[PDB]
Amino acid sequence: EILEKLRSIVSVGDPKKKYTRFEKIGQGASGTVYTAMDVATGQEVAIKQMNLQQQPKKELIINEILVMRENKNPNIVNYLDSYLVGDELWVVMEYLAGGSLTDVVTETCMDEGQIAAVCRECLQALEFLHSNQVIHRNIKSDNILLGMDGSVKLTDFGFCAQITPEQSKRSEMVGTPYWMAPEVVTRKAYGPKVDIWSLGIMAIEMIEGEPPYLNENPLRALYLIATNGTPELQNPEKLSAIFRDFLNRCLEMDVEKRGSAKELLQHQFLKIAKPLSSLTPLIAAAKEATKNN
Ligand SMILES: N[C@H]1CC[C@@H](CNc2nccc(Nc3ncc(C(F)(F)F)s3)n2)CC1
Repeated sequence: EILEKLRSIVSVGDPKKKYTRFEKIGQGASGTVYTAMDVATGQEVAIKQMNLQQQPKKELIINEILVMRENKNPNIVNYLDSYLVGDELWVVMEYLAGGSLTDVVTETCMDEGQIAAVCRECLQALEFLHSNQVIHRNIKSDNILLGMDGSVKLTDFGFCAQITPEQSKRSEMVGTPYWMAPEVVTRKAYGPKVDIWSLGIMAIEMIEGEPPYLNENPLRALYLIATNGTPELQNPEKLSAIFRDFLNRCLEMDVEKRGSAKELLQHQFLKIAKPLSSLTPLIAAAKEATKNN
């Protein structure tokens, strides 16, 4: 009964009377996400509703709230408040008009300057997290929110881990299979660089529309990742050399030679980054492609 700690993180108050105009904007294993309007202040918010009985390891919910409230940053979605209502936890965040990077990678073609800009913002987030001793462990396009202002933010801290000088490596087989690093899949001690791998896979998503092996089942993908290591592109000759080089540093098998986020922020590939405004057309196009979907 560590549900003691959770009940005292949470604010008290009528959540269904503090906020109105609930429209579902998203869903996940994590839960359903709604937009809503604060009765007071008028401010529109994003609220995630998470069934508790679905999550057996309730330290992960606690850990999730704490990591968001203690590691605020422009490239991380902004925690406002939390509330327990019945057998359901509500997490309130700042709403940003925009979309997931998943809508853009599946519905559009990004150029290298657009890709370089997303990567840079993501690496900025990870360098911040990694220096504050936090591994995300679930990097993927579905967990990147793009703002109509041009913003790029990380979300979904439900799988994240805190490390220490003493316990500097983790050992949980955690993540989404197609984005998981080999050292995770093969049950070795792993550190912050598993996020770098995952970002590399997200770069493939932006190039090819999908992570490697997506047409395979999750379990098979796991086998493939462990046996193949560094995945191959469908059409590698389509990319510039600096881009290819960035990918090779992200998707290095040798953890020690794989880029940290600090290193990677200095790579040449990010120097072709367009301005963030260049992303808003992508967002516009994704909304149009999913008018029905
Ligand atoms: N998995 C990521 C976060 C959830 C999000 C739901 N879809 C969405 N669609 C339009 C706009 C929008 N704006 C948001 N602002 C803040 C938000 C969060 F809840 F994450 F804090 S979502 N979100 C999808 C991508």
